Amino acid sequence: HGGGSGFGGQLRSWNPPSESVDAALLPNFTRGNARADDLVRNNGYAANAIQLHQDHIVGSFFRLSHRPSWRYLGIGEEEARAFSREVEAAWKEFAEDDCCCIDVERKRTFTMMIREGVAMHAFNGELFVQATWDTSSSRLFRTQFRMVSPKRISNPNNTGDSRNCRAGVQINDSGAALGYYVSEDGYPGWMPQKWTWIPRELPGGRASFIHVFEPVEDGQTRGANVFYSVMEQMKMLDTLQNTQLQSAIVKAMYAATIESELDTQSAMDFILGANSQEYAAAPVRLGGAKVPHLMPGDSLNLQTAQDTDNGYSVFEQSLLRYIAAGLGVSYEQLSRNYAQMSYSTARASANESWAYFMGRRKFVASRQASQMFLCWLEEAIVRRVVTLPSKARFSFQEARSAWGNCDWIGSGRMAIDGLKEVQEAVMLIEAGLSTYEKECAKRGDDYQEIFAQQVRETMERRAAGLKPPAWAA
Amino acid sequence: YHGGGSGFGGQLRSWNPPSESVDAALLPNFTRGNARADDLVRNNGYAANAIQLHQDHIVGSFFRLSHRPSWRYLGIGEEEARAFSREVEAAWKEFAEDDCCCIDVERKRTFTMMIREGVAMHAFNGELFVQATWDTSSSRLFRTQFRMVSPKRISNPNNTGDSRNCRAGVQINDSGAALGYYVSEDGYPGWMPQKWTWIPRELPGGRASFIHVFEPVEDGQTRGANVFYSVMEQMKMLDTLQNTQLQSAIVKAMYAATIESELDTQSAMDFILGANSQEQYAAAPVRLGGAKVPHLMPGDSLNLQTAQDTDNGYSVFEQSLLRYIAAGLGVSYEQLSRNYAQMSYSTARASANESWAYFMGRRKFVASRQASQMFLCWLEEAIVRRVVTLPSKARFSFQEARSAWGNCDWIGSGRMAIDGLKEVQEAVMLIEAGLSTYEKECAKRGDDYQEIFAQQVRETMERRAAGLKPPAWAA
Amino acid sequence: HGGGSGFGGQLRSWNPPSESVDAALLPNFTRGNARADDLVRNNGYAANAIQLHQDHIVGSFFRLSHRPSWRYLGIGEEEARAFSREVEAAWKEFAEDDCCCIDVERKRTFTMMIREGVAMHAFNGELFVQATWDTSSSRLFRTQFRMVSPKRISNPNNTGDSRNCRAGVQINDSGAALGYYVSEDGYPGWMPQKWTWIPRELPGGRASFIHVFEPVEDGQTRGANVFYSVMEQMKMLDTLQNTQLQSAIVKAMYAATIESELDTQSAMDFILGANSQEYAAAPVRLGGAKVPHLMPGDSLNLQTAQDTDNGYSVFEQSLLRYIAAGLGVSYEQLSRNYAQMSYSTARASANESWAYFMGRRKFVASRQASQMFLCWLEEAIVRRVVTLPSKARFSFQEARSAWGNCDWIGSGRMAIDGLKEVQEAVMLIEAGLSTYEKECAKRGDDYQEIFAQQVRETMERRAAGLKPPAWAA
Amino acid sequence: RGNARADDLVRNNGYAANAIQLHQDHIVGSFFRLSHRPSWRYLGIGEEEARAF
Amino acid sequence: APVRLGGAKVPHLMPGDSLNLQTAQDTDNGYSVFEQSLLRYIAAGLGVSYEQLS
Amino acid sequence: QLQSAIVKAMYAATIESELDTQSAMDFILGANSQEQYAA
Repeated sequence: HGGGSGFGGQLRSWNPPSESVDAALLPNFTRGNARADDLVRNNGYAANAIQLHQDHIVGSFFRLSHRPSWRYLGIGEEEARAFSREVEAAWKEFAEDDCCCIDVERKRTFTMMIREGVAMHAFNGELFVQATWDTSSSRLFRTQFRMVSPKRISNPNNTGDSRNCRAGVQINDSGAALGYYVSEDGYPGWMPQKWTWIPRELPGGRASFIHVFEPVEDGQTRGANVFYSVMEQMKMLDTLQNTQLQSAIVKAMYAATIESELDTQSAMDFILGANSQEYAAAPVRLGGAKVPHLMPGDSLNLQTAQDTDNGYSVFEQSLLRYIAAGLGVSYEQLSRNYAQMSYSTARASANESWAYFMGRRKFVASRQASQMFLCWLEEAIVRRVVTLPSKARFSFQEARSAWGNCDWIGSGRMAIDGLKEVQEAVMLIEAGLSTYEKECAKRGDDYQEIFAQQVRETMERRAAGLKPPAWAA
Repeated sequence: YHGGGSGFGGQLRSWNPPSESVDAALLPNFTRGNARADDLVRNNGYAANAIQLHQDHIVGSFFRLSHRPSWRYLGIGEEEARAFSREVEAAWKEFAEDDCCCIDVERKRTFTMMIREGVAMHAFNGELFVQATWDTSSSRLFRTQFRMVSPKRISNPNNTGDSRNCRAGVQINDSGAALGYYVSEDGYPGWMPQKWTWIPRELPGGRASFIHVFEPVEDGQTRGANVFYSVMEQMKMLDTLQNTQLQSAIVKAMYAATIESELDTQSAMDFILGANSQEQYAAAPVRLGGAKVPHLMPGDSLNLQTAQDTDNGYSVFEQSLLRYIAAGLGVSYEQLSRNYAQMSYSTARASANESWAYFMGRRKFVASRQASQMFLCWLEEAIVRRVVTLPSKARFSFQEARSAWGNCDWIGSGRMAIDGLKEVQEAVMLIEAGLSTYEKECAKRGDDYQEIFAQQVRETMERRAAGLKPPAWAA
Repeated sequence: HGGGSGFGGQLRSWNPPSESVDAALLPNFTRGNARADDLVRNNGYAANAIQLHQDHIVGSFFRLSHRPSWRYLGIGEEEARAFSREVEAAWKEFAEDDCCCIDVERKRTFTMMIREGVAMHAFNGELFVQATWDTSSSRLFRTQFRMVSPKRISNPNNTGDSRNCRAGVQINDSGAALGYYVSEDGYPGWMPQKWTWIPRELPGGRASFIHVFEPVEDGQTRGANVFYSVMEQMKMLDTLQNTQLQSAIVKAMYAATIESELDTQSAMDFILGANSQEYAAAPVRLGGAKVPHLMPGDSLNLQTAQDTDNGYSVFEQSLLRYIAAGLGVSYEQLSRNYAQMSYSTARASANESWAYFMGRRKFVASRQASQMFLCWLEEAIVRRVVTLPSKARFSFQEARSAWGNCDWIGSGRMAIDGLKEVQEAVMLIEAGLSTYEKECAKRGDDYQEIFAQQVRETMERRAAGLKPPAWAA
Repeated sequence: RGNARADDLVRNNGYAANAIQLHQDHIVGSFFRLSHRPSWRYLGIGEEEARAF
Repeated sequence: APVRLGGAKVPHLMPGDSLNLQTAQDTDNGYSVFEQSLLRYIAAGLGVSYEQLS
Repeated sequence: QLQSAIVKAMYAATIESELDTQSAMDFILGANSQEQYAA
């Protein structure tokens, strides 16, 4: 019933023309992305939200744990874990290279690559990273990952969209992507722009161009930035903030008035002190109380003005509540307002935001990181850097997902209190419901080097002969 | 009774709802309702947030699978049962979360986010369609693939009328059970006309080519309805209140003052405000210095209006409307509104408890059903390919015992802690008092017990090898 | 004294007739059901109430526990236990069949059967389940169930109600039902409908039709939806909500008024900025303060509007309190406001609502489920899929209830605190005041398979050799 | 007429219907179990026989 | 004449006409406190506790 | 009481012009642009 006409007419003329999400996105995709860029780069709340996304979804570090499927290939866990630690060491050496040689621009590190990718997916709808093979043999690995902004992927020569060519994305009959038309920069605008078609998949099976996003319904080719639901409200809120600030300026910049048929200069001289005795009308020295002697006919009135904020703070309250609902981050995080909050309420809000951020990490950062991991692993294996066991039933290409199966550990949820958190972890270990690996992962560490470091610490302490720690015999 | 007829002194005399079946009250403008719901979710913070928590709570980040075949019904020794179960679980784990992204034809989704998409689709349109396709290419070990189909693609071919057994592009028998569907090819851009294709619901071999999942309310309903239907108009008018009140605050805070001179504008601003000194209409900008007391003569006056409060009860009215909206959507009010203030511990527990109960119901009846459907579809291809060794002495083959063989359950992200220490204390008391098993506790935390036991054994072995310390599971 | 006229006349003209509730219900039965459908489909509170009914009466699952009357039939305990175990296994296999072919519509499962029936009885007054024997023998059981809406049960050809034929229900002299006049699908309305007479009881003793509703007094044939005492109030609350929303819209929309004798175009040109240099009148750019120079005879009256919720929220509060009293659910559950809340108070309110929910589950969900179970069990017996003991004193037909005596376990009472409840249950079952069966049932589980699972878990742990759990020797 | 007014109130008033609802749900609740305790001492019958009966 | 309740309505009363919404008056202007005192007196007379009676 | 509220917050605003209803509502509220009483 509610979809037809509404109560008493009401929404008699609200008829959205039901369409596929591509039909609603592509015609204004560039304008929406530009508006999102403007909002993120010129609004405090948007910048704070993007910063929160980067620092919570990923955080300071993005550690890797490689878990190849030994049981699928029947390979013994001993050699499997040996190979796993070998590739872990090699990837650790490659990832944190201070030369920033993992990217062609030589301006970022792998963790910063992940953070930039997730931020780009958030405030633009998706991300694109291409893999290149430089000819410099001085490096062990010749694979470089170069990110490209979604603005740089569009229809060549601004050609109109077709069935198989939408937004410069080559799509087959089934809807899968095959190639992308990417343009170089246009700065400065004097030089013309050209386009290059990059196949999504290189013929040998090694991915060359990885495009990451999540859809809302079938046939979608480009994602939608999260700001779409709240961009209008955010811009109007910014306008309200600026206008209210200017109005307070004005109402506070007219303190009093003097009415007199006398000359203005004489009026200032005989009322507001003045210094005409010695362009700008008259400066007035700031001194004592200076009671004047206004004459029958003239008067001096002190403007009482108006309260600078007549509830506009509550309007911010509601508006950033709506916006925080829009981006899914907790309101108190977005607005940095933590008033009238108890322990349970803050814990609940943090819980919801943490759940959302883990969802984003699994479905944005984890996928991109895994893609680059497989791309690097292909080169590492083919370059004889790491040797696969001879027992391997399947070659690397056939079981590429199984061979390079891995997970990623970001910055853990560091607690509101911690002592309760640490007590929970301790008694969880005592009860046996959880293992050490999950505890370290939740705290953001990996248990294997934790055990190695504890062994080092105990042997060092025994050598120095002070006291065995709480792990002995 | 007395309320049925006319009401209290006339009252609702004109309110005579036209009682028909659900289809007759939904099919006429079903497309318009779906369009309105889609527009609401696309361009409204609250609706997008609501579907966001739907996805994030109904299934969470992961959707683990456990396969519990009914060996007693199959009359098969439990040892072969668990062996085959772990084999199929390993195969399915490899196939599902593979980075090849060849589970889906579009090569852009994974299994868990496919379930998320299905849950959201069933949320803001009341339905979900998954087409299972047998790929011809032999390059892949598993030729099965799943493509999500939007309900907008499901409609009566050529936009004709609806017969007794042909409703909204769905073919039904006399009993009302669906036999097939009419899926329209996507029509972007709006130039080339669409064409329709018949997809039989079940393959002749019993395979489920098409899977339609929705929560019907009363029999004969071939098409579900979105949850938003109860509160669409209220959401839209709340949005209009947002925009209108915001513009009103804009304009009321705009005009700070008014000057009431009978002179020309230029001289008026020069003598009352300032400006002028032009280099060489837009009037004249005024430098924002300080103080700036003007002088007046009779006939002139400078009036600066006080405007009005920007939140003259707006926040609390919005609170009530959002309360009603959340009641309609079935999620807790604070979750939708991000309004956790003034709330004690017990009340927070109660509200979260209600919302979580609703979410688990939704997951059991929506996500689990679709996931089990695709799992059975994949298991058919897996077993017919002899990649998994069926037990030798099975009383029934796979075809006739499809549900029995593929009896499975799904574990999403668990109810994540509100207190931290208290729920783990609860679990400890349970498994020491013998009122529960490790399976239930691990599931409540989104884990399975078997691999946890394996990992604990591995950690014990590793610590013993390193000679560090035996953990709290020894001998 | 109270019933005659009242103080000072007062109710001098309130003389409701005295008749059987059938005489007060049947004449407007269809209109009442129509109003109930309207409210449940368009009012958010009604939908929330129905959802609460669904997920609290039954919840997410409906487990079976078949306890036959072994002592009454004089059967051995062990044989009866084994028979119960096998029929339970068979029924559990049949109920959650992923074929969805438990019902003819192939659209829902047994838990969905119960949910749909409970909701239908809630917002329509009753529920009808039509049992059917299928001809195709491809499956073990040939029994399916349509869930016929009460809207489809009516007098054939809309004939007037007789003594023995009311609302399409055939009633004997004693008042017991004998058959029902079901109607086919009426969509679309072009094709005329026809009515089929279904006997309530099949000659052999199989329940062809199941009509479930709790009566209110003698001779009732159709139930009454719970909205009857409340629906007018809910509809008018909806109207108040919409009207207040529109009024707030209007009051906020008109911000200022321009008062001048000028030409109106020049009026906005000289006052509200305007863009006359470029009929939608004239748009106004949004910028700074924009102080104007209204001439003598002009004004820029800023409307102060009015508070948008001048007590509407508390009036709401009262109305939803009345409504929640009407449908028996807790006010906080229905209205989703949980403020000024204490632990004991929340416990009390949830306690009352839970008592109501267990009552409704026993008298609606449990009855329909039991009839379902007996209908399936008759076919199960006659198909020899389960064998009756030879000791059986009575045939299945004579002792149908005794053989099929069973109870059902819905979603457990999941508590506000739980930990206190957990300690309570622990010291119950160590104090001997209860038993594991009732505790696990209250938590929503069954004790037999939980014991089997604990045995399996300890066997697995012993095999892996980590540690014996807290159930050994 | 008094009874008719009572039914009118109980059928078309939220508070009255609610009150009847709690009457039913609290006075009797969900179940009404029986416990038969025959007066064996007055009957002069064996306690074991009384319990068996 | 019946009037449909169909949302906000703005009329155009000509000069000489006026529609005025009568503000009415509080429905419990201290009546609850008078009840407080009165049933306190009643409970005192009856011998039962006030909170039980009222 | 409820019914009172229905009409207490349903008239909202009034116009005190001396033109015809059509012209007054056009110049003070909006409307017009009719495709072809009900005001």
